[PDB]
Amino acid sequence: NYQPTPEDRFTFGLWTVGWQGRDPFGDATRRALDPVESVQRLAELGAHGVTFHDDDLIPFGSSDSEREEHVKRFRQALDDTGMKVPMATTNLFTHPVFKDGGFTANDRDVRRYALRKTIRNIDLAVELGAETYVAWGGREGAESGGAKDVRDALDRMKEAFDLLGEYVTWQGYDIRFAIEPKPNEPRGDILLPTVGHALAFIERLERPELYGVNPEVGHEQMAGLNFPHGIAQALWAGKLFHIDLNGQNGIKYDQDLRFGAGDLRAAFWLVDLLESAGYSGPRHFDFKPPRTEDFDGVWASAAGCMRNYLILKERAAAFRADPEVQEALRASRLDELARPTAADGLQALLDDRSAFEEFDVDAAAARGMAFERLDQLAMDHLLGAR
Amino acid sequence: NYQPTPEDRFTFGLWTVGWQGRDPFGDATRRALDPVESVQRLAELGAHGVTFHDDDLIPFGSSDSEREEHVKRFRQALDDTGMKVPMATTNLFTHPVFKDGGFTANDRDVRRYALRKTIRNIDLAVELGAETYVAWGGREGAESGGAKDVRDALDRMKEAFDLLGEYVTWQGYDIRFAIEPKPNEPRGDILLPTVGHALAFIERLERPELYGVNPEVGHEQMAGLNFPHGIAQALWAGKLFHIDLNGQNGIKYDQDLRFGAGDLRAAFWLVDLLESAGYSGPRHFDFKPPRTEDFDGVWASAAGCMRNYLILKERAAAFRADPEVQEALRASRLDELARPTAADGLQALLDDRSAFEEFDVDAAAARGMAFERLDQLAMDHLLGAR
Amino acid sequence: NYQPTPEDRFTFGLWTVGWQGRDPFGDATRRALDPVESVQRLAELGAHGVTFHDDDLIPFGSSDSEREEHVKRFRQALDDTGMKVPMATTNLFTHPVFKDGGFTANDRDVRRYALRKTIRNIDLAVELGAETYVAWGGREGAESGGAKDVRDALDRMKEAFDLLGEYVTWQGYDIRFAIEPKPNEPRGDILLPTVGHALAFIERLERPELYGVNPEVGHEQMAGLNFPHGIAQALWAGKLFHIDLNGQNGIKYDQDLRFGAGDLRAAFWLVDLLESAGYSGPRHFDFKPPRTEDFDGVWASAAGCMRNYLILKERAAAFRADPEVQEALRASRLDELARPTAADGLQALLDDRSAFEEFDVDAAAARGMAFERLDQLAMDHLLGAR
Amino acid sequence: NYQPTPEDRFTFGLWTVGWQGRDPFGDATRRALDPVESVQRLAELGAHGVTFHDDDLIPFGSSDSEREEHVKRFRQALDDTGMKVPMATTNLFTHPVFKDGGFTANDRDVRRYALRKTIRNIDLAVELGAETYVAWGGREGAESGGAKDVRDALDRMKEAFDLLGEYVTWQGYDIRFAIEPKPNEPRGDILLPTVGHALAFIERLERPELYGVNPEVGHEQMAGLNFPHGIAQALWAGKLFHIDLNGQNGIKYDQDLRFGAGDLRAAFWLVDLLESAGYSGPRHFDFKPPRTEDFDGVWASAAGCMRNYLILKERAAAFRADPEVQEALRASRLDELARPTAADGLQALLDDRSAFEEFDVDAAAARGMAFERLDQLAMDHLLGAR
Ligand SMILES: [Mn+2]
Ligand SMILES: [Mn+2]
Ligand SMILES: [Mn+2]
Ligand SMILES: [Mn+2]
Ligand SMILES: [Mn+2]
Ligand SMILES: [Mn+2]
Ligand SMILES: [Mn+2]
Ligand SMILES: [Mn+2]
Repeated sequence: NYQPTPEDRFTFGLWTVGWQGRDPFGDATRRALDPVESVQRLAELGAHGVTFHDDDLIPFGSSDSEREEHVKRFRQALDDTGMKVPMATTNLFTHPVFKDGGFTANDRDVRRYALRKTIRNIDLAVELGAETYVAWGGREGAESGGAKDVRDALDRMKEAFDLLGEYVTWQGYDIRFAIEPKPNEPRGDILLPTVGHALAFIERLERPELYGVNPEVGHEQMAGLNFPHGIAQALWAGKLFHIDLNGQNGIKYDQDLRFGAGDLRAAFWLVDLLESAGYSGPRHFDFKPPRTEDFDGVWASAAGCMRNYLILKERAAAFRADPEVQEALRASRLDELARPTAADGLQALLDDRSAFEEFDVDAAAARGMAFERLDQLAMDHLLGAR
Repeated sequence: NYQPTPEDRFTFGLWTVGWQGRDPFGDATRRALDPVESVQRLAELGAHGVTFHDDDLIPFGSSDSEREEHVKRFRQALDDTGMKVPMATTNLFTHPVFKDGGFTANDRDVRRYALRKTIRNIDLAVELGAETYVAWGGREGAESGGAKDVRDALDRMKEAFDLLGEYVTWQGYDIRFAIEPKPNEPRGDILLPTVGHALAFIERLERPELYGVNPEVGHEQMAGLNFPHGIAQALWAGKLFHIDLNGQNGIKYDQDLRFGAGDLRAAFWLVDLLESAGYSGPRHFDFKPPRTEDFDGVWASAAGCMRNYLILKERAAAFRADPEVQEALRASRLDELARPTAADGLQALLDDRSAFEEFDVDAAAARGMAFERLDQLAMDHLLGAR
Repeated sequence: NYQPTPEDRFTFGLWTVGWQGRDPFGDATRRALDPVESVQRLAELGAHGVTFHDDDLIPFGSSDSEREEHVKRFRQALDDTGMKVPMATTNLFTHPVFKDGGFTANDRDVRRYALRKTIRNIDLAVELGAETYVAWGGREGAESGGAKDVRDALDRMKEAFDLLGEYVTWQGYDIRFAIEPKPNEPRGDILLPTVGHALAFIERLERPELYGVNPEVGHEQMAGLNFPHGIAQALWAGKLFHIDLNGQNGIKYDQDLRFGAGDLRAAFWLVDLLESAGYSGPRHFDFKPPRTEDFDGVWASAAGCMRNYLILKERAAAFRADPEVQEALRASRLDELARPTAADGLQALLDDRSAFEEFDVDAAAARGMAFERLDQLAMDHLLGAR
Repeated sequence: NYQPTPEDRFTFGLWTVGWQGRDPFGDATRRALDPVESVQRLAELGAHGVTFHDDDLIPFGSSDSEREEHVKRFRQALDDTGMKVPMATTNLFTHPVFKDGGFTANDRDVRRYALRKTIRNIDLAVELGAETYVAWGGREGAESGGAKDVRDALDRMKEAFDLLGEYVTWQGYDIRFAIEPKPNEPRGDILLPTVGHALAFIERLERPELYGVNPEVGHEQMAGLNFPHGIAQALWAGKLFHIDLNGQNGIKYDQDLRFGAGDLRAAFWLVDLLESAGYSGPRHFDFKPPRTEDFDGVWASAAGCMRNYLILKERAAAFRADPEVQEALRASRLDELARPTAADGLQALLDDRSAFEEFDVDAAAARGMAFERLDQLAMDHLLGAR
């Protein structure tokens, strides 16, 4: 039995199991979910928490009076279930006003509005106890080369994130930003298309310590990149503030399959890296139950996300704890990889004849890496076949 | 006539027109070129310069006595032709000893050797007057998840680049490093797979000011990314120390077509961005004349790289100088994009009712971006159809 | 001036210039277009004709009384403008009932309904003078392996197309079917994903002569395939009954850019092949004016489709008519490619010693193909740079 | 223990466990294997058979005297081990003479030589008891549009295959052809890029019954296609004469990982389809032990191919035999998919009011497909987690 508990820190976005099934070629196949029904259903399945866009919780252009009701109802369901809200985000993509972006709209008045909408939701996020605010610049980019000067757009992107960091430090809020990269869709190309682009951009912000990345499995796999490798770079930089778990079958539209579906082997190595690095953040699922399913299928899909995480975890632990795997890791010299190349300095390296002149290149070349035996042990553990 | 001159700063790698045509399924279709013949042939076509891997100039495991001869012969041809050497690089991929990498080989003795080989070639690079040293970590990565701990590998990557920066500052050399990203091939995944990953990594080096990126058109297009957008981010960060120009038909093996072939529209926007940013570095071609061609085809292919750059340049200039394009850029509000969102500060933004409360979202939403008319003007200029 | 006349046979679907701009992450940015208005506007721009899905013309769940009002209004606009209707299609993707397909829905009663919906629209198509009925099995496929037995689905696919061919021969209708391949979106994988799969399936139908393909530029490029190559195979097989022209930037979601946008080179070679094969069918545009645009941008986008076709046509003709190109085609032995390999028969081939034992493989190997000089001439012509 | 017996019909080409590790950017990492040794080692691991290119067995430009020495030694090893040779193929890609193709070389004398080379090896294939001759047109295609008229090339392709079918029927040989599709590499685009294109082409051959497809996992996945779907279409058409099993991580260069590696889910559904269709052909592995490995890694990699097939086979059987899965297949109406849509005929369909006018579209639309519960059961079985 791989039932999830409140300590496993599994979370879901109101727009994940609430997805109505509208796609580029098809109408809604499910009615809208009450955020309160989702909180209750997720608690029953063993979720720890939910996340939201402003617009998922508060219908766009709500009065301040209605706004309160929606929040108080949500608050009640959280108090009843003990469900947490670790992360919130702004919808800067749905409303037609954002057709050219939020923070990097060519229209300056739209950029100003985008910021006012985000700040309003940061206040709410903090009242609900969220420690991470996500920015997904889903409309930040172009279909055509002349439509967007990317250097001016990155200036506007920087200006926006710095203004938000300023707001957060002036209010003394205890909340950090996580930028969520995506290479394309709904735009022909999106700015900060990958984990790398987003990490590089953060290093140019007034207050870089307030910002990290929220990488999504599917987003990196849409550019054909190794999601585990990107996560490893985000950890190496100390910038993995959040994660979005889902499935994707390689390079095509953003599928948002339940976690474990799509690239199962990458899902294995992902969980192996998160567990072995001791990532303490929430295990957030940003997935869409396919539009073929009714509400029973929606909850089965959500339950599968958590099950597949727990099954993969157990197999990754078994893999790492197996003495035959540890011997195989030494045979492949993963231990030598973890050792400094030249802790003796550069002078000692320049003087060491074993490092160049008297290096036996042919003897080193002939040493097998034994990576195939190691990978078959990983396969045997993943499949439970030893 | 779009003949190239010595001021256009066109350069070529000895391994570009020297490619013998060996591919994964096929033997060499051309004999090896004498580096001296390539220098002479490139000068005739109007090239400004050549670049080299250590191994292109000095056959692997040459005596110091032979090493000199090869260098003196090369030096003579450069002096005769007045051809420059603006960039040099190390071959850390061909020899079987590098089958698991150079700087991030699991084997510590291979990492030490990789560094000694690179340092030796930095000395030569400086003697030949190169101001940029390129690292292409072509063997840095894995085919399988357990073979490479990416965090340990990035530590070894950092250690290597810091040791090289230390060497360069201790010798008082006037040379900068450019890291060349690639997503895959010859490895299943390569570390620092994109411009973004490489920019982020540089920000963690002891001496970040000594390092930039050498992005390649084909490399970013192999991950399905917008090469112009990546170049714009590299410029915004002040990190475009070099560039590799070639062609690629989307997501597949590294084709290295002559510049202008593959994604012609991206080539147009690339030249438009390089020219309008006033990039002053060399226009370096890293391409492979297809293996179908003899030496006449090789030199036609090289000449085409330079021709296509000059033709694209002229069309991009005409595009930017055309009053109808300038009016179309204002209609699409590219000028508003270049204006600060809130130079009035955050307090003024929080107080401005036109930025939220009294913002007419529906009136802003209804404004067409007029991006299609702008893009058809760009198309008309590229095609010379106005 | 690259003006479009009636002889150009340019066509557009109601759903193209009428796309409201709803995508998976955003609401409509434009109000709906009255089909009559679209007919009148497309006539103004120099279109020869329009195409429609049943549901574009007749709102889903219309009374027969309303049905006739919409058809009579449409009929009037066609009469007034002299616009033709060469092609019609069924919407078997939008309504939630089709979430698992039309012809290959797991639910037998949905398959039966899909057929009754299609047959009703075939009657209308013929009344309006259409000679081609298009089937786009957009919902035929799966997100998961257990959901769809592909052999059973192809039996149901075959059954459906044979029943439709039976109906058409019973009514003596003067109308042929064109199957429109697509690899994915909105399904994870779609059945008959390419031109090849659709051609192969047709050869197993009761009446193969009634069926061809309707290939779409963007659809083949979403699988990273060469659209000109696929079109050449469809022509070689005498199966190119229709074509859908648009733009796509490699492997990602279905973009539906205006023709000429995306892969400009492939657009050049496409027009070169259609013109030189004398394809006599309509030049149909299935594109979406991006959601950034208002109605002026919509009509500019449509006008650009036709403009870009006529520019490419002129440059391809100049290419083929240039004596230097014809000499270059002989140098690359395109004329030898057009000659039978062994019109002397198998026995003469087996007996010919110049064909094996007396074949100088090294002398043949050394012959350059001169493909690069030929391709630079094609580039010079496309760009108008000779 | 998932041991491989002779009944498993596991096969491997000489070129698989004998790949020396040369790639576009690196030298050989392993010495050549004597074909005899490979036969002896593959028998030890529980292989049933081997396959070969002419050039793997007989070095190019061998005397007839040497030719017989290599064949007699090979023959002896087969006799000693009882290893079968079910399949043979021609090398029409390695030698520089094939730089523009074999059967569709622009040079007519190269096409003639290609045929004479193939026919010579068909004689050998039959002497060694092969029932399948594979054609991989690896050099059939282009890097540029002007280099190859695809209609002329398909005429030459047809001519070649018809001449070979004529030879085979004249000799009364008991041998069928399997065409092996590949989308690209080593050519920019290859002719017959997918299973669909190859099936469609076969239907235009003089003797279609002599020809089927040899689909490769990695080849279809390089175009981002569903390999199980393509295999199902090949079975539906009765054209699956052979199969090549390996691994591939989505859209990039041809990786040739061991079977099970790359897309593990697709490997599961593939084995599920081969087993449940009762495919009786050999399970042939066309893979490359990565160049990181020595000979122990080579044999581990080969053993892993067979192990991973037998694990998947066991999990697919358990999946299909599980009563909860059979109930879930009925809940998802896979049984309704297997029923004729209208065995009552077109007239009864046209007359049935439950099929249109009396069809409750909203009631049909509301029915969940329960595909997610079915897919989680498939996942649980694959992982051995029930
Ligand atoms: Mn997503
Ligand atoms: Mn997300
Ligand atoms: Mn390259
Ligand atoms: Mn390069
Ligand atoms: Mn489309
Ligand atoms: Mn279409
Ligand atoms: Mn292969
Ligand atoms: Mn193969």
